[PDB]
Amino acid sequence: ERPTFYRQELNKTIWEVPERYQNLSPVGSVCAAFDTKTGLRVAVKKLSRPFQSIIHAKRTYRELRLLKHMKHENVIGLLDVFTPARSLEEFNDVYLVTHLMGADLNNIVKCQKLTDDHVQFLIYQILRGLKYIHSADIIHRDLKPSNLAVNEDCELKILDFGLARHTDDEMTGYVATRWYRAPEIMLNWMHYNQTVDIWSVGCIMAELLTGRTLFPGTDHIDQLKLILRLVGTPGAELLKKISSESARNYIQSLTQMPKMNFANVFIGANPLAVDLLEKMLVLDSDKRITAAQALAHAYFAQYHDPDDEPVADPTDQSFESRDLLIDEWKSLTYDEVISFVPPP
Ligand SMILES: CCCCCCCCO[C@@H]1O[C@H](CO)[C@@H](O)[C@H](O)[C@H]1O
Repeated sequence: ERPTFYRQELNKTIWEVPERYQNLSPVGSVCAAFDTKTGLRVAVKKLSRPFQSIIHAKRTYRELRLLKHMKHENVIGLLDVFTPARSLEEFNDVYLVTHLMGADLNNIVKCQKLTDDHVQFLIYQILRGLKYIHSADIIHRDLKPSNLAVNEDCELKILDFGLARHTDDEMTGYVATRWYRAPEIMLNWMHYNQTVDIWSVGCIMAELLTGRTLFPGTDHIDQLKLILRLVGTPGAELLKKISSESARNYIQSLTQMPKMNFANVFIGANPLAVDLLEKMLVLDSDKRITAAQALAHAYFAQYHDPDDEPVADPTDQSFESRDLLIDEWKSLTYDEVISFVPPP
């Protein structure tokens, strides 16, 4: 039942995998490989020190559950999950396997100029799995071009969980590309929205059009200025940001910025597209368009079909509000790796 494994050291780390995964090849933690069982290129992720603390433990279970759960054409699926371990007691390492696509937004945009019809199809596809993720009450907090895989037939898959949270979860502060990232995150709001992801799409989508990075900061205040240079300084409602009363006075100290007309910035863009961005790049997350409503936006006329824009299933997030020791999280997790059912 248990395949022969084999350990080999890749870049200061050990990697014990079953022998159906050949030619492990680091990308950055991830290797690329070739799966003999099926003959597809895959990506293996070894989780970094799971079960190191009560919070990593929790972190690991959560990720795994989510991946097990995602079953949508525009969201990546778990091909395999495994561990070298032969029982719960030696159990300490976790590997996830997924399909390697061929390309991603990151690199197709460095080298091809995308026409509008391209953009439509791609953004709609992104939006369409966001509608799927957000139905499970999940904010994937790391939308960005390299986490958006595309393949030859131009299908799109959203890629990276781990930073994903359930919505009413006290938000924590984290490591990632600041370019695609909502203001409210950058101000460390303890609570925040699924519309944070809409901000990203907004940014990702303007990059497709123009060829360039919308807001290419170099640190947070540079990031925050670049943003204001476009959407303009906000009104007094602003009291809202108590979350950071040291950040509040640093915005009120900032020079006063007029809101730019998007149609004067995005020359040659479809007016429908520019309209849609104007509804994505508002600093007030209350007035920011949802994935669902955005799917209804006329820009997507050509592709919009509700009945193939499905919602996700009944789940138990129950655990989110549990306090267990490491060893509890450990077992819960182990069981899930055992109970894994692999797609055909
Ligand atoms: C450049 C200055 C940053 C502007 C502040 C961000 C406004 C986002 O919106 C805020 O987000 C919160 C949670 O998502 C909501 O609870 C607030 O009611 C809402 O106003």
